[PDB]
Amino acid sequence: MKQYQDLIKDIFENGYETDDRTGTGTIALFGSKLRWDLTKGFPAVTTKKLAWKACIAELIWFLSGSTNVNDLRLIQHDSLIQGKTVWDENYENQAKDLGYHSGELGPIYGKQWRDFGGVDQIIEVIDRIKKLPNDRRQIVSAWNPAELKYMALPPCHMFYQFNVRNGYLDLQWYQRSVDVFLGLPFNIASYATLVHIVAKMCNLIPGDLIFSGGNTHIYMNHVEQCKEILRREPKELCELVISGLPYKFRYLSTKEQLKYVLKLRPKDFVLNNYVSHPPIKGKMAV
Amino acid sequence: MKQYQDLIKDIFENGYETDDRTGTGTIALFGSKLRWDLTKGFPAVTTKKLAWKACIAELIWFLSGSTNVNDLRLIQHDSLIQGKTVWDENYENQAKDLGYHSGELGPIYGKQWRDFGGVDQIIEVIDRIKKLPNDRRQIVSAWNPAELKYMALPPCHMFYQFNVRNGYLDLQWYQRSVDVFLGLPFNIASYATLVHIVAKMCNLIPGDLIFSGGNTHIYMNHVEQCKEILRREPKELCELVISGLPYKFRYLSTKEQLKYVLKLRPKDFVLNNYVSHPPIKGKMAV
Repeated sequence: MKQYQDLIKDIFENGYETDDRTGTGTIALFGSKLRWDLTKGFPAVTTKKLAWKACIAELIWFLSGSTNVNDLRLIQHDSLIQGKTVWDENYENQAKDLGYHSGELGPIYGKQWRDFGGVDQIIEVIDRIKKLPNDRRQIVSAWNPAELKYMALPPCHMFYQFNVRNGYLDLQWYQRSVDVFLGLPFNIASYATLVHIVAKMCNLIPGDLIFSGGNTHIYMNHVEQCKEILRREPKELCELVISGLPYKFRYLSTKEQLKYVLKLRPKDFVLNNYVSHPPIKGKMAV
Repeated sequence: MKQYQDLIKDIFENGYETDDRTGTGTIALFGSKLRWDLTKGFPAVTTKKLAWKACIAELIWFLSGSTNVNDLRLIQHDSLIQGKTVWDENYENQAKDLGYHSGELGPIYGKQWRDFGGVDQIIEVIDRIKKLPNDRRQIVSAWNPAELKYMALPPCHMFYQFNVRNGYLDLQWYQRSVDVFLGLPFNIASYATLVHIVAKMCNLIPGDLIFSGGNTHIYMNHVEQCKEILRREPKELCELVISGLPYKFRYLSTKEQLKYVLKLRPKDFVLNNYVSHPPIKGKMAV
């Protein structure tokens, strides 16, 4: 892949080394977009052994309409209790700070996918693709103005449009704020897998992946370690294979196709002779 | 300005000369973005005497929370009855086809700006800018999944993010489908004027204008007349001045600032020594 290396550099010349909300300093640029051909490989850029298994588990949970953290524990960890997870120290303060207890995050992404005002928008957006493919309204908004008030973290990824080529499916997200250092990697992968799963239901060839950015930012946290991801040429990229889904699958009714989807825990998604790179550390919670 | 001339050409090489919904053929590309510096002039690209007065009147109406067509007639035409308008042959079939009568379009843009689920999102997004400026959540979604069902035309322009520079205001829209031939011009202008009006309330310098595209398309309707807009160098661009707003204005409470805004009919917005070009004809209804 090529275009990720570029963006990072172009945020440098951006100009605005600026103050922000829970201030310190950031160098950041408002207004980015990139495009990926999944045809020419699976774009999920490694380095740091990407905790991808927990990225795969958040996406499935998201697709289940859940909002209780222990459910996510069950998908990742086959255990409702043992095992940290990506929303834990996020529930333990922002969500518990609203009054919630042992489980709820509030009307988070999953619920707005499966229930925005009673519109089950996952199940029915896979029908427009199945049925009016070259339609343009095949969108799933997650920002619910009227329910922002009850959520732990209002969605950073809030919107997306699908486009049908002549045999390819394309997805495009809009993200409000991104941490290119340690965010944008987990997000490239989540919708890359979503255009895979939906292309397997619609039996379309996964096509291109486009990303629209709002406040793309790099934090002022001693950038020399992020810097290191410059100048390299990716050569051997990852194959992109899902398992456990029964042969009848692509003919099954949309509502019956997610039923089976949701039965896959993260072992079922795997990559062939995927580029190694080591894992260093250092993180900050979004 | 420069980047508009480019995009048009780059849709040509796109590949997909394709069938669509109310089919014929189109050449179209999914995934565009452009950026405009209003500092270096008012970007509204002329040619065809842009029926800009009706673009200015739709925006104010939008900002009034209305959804009744005659109200728009009042703003443009100072008359609840005499004078065509941009949503007329749109109400006269799509809206009347739902049952509506003499006036309603259904829960159109204006209502989702002023009332999405009871969130009055114009009035309160101008407070975040006034008050937490370097916040990232200062978004106004118009796509309401749960109320698409009652609208004449579900919004083509559905989303937008504002960003505060250090003294500039920036806006970015996402548009589901665009008719670059005869659409995208009326839209460049509508949010260009919206970053003006909101920069005058927030007393910020209008900054950059960015546009995210979904299905950017040119219709297969004998393109040689659109072609003509290639190869020219814009030189003298339009000054961008609003009138009638009382000197106290920039200190007035947000809710009191729109009150005055809405009192301006389209005569109050005007451009200095703005590039002439003639007006030919030919249109198709979106």
